[PDB]
Amino acid sequence: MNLRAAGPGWLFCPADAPEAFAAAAAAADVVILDLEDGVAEAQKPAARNALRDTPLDPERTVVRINAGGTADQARDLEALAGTAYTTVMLPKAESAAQVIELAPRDVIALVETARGAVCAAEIAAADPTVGMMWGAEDLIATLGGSSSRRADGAYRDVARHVRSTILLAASAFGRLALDAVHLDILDVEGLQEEARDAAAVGFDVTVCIHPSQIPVVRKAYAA
Amino acid sequence: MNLRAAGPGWLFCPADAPEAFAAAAAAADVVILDLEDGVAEAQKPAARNALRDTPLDPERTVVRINAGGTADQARDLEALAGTAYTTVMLPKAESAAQVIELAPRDVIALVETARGAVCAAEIAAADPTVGMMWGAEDLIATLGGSSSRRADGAYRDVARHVRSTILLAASAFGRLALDAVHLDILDVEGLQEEARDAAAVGFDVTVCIHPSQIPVVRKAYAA
Amino acid sequence: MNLRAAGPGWLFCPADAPEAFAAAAAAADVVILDLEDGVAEAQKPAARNALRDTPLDPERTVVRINAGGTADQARDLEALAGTAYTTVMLPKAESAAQVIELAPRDVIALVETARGAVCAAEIAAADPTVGMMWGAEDLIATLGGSSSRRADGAYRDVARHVRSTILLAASAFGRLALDAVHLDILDVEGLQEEARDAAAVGFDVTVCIHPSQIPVVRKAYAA
Repeated sequence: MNLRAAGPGWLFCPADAPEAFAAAAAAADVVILDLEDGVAEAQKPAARNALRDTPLDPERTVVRINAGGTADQARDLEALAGTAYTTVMLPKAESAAQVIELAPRDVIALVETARGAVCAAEIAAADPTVGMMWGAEDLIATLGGSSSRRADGAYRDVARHVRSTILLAASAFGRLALDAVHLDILDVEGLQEEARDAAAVGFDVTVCIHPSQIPVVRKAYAA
Repeated sequence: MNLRAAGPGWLFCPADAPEAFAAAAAAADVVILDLEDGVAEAQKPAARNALRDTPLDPERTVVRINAGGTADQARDLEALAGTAYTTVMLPKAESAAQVIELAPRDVIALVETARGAVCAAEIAAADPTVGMMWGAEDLIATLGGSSSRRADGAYRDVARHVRSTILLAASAFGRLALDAVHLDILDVEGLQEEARDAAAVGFDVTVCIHPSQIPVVRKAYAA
Repeated sequence: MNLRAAGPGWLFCPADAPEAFAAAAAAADVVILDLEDGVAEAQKPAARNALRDTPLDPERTVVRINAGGTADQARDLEALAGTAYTTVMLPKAESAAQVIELAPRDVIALVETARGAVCAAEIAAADPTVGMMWGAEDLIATLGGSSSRRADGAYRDVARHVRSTILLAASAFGRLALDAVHLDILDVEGLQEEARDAAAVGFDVTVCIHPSQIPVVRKAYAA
């Protein structure tokens, strides 16, 4: 894909909702059709069917598959066979090996565990990698914690640490850098603060979970 | 040891004070009998004797030995021979090699120097490692600095950086993560702030230097 | 050089201004004669001549050359041949290989890109390395960002992250650690805040761009 030529506003769309695919594509620069946590276990087969029969522009669409070694990932790659999509997003990305096993597809590695953070440079350097993202929710959950943000709403230090780690790793290897979702959709103030800062430090994209977040991201990245 | 099954409140007890061993054990989830900085040079031989003749439950006791390559460490491992203790804490932990040389004991690596921070993943990955701790005092001292905390009492950035480094390294390799001592014993407000945050981000333990700190730690880690 | 024996106040002096060399040397502990960004492209040949015909004490002078692989660097090393200088500062330092190729000179590696940050330990460990510095301006510029500082004037997180990275890498390998320039010359309050903190955490030097910054740095590092 010409990832950089596409704008900064990327939008998750659960793949079990094909009636929303066209609306997502019109709202966003890039849509991430989601086969992982956006879709309940029981509707994953239906999601994979929707992925096949309701296509989007593959120049502006990536598919978030399931994690390495899972039966779900294998089912996802089978469903992808029947599409035109070239680029996948790998959740819980933890090693170069997990990225390499996805060749010949392009891979956006989503680092959201300690092992992924520790191995970020190796992940970023892997040949299939075209982008790096981070996520604070599963980072804190897999660390054994309870909250990625403190009471005043700022990310805790370990999240801040991982954010910088992934920005540096991505940039060191010439990869797109994607900043984490702002989970509080109606908190447009916080999103604006994050996206302005992301743009300022060289993130290429801020990933969104609701179409209302796209204009705020696009404005933050204006220059 | 079943480290995780033991609670979050660990308590240093200088090994040259056997009259306090039973009181420490009753107050704490785990006692760290200390042969390093808790004990003056001249009383280290007496500490090693106390370690032998005044036993604690080895399921709930770890021994902090002296640093790699020191004559004191060699004397410590000799004294340990006559005990039932299985788990040691290695101060100034700086390489996998320093941990491996302690096999077949289990090792909690205490990272408190730049080299330890830089090599944290290697240390965490070493076969004997069961836990990682950090310390800001000796980190700043060995860096050549003067204060780990700024005037408003917050840790300086390099300390914050090392804290996250060790949390991630420990979690990446499935090790217990131990948060640093709160040196200002009577500052229970600061300890509560640190321990609540530690619990939130996935530390397993907050290490204490005074029995009064244990209830505050236990409450912070409640869930 | 006896780098540590020289004081904490280092001062950039563009090498195309030999009429200022003596004044810089009298004001500063160490002068960095600059052949890179301090000197416009068209005056670099003149700078290299000045470097030759207007000598400073080589015990108290380092030369900032141009980046690895550039034609300018090659011209710089040729000009250096005719001087007594032993120690160079390598901008945009990105690998051990870039440092090693400067042997047998001593090298202060200036990390100011993502790749340099990611490879900081390798850079620090390289045999010619005697010091590590960081720079936030080119870090943010090469990341693709727009501002190293947020609106309240604090460094953004990625800059803070790289600062700690370089401090740790330098200290882990026994190298001098140099803190970044305070670009707002008249902001002596901010410089004092930075230099006091730098001194506190174990930086050896704060690099300056104007002689007025030297007394503030010297006082901050007093103890």
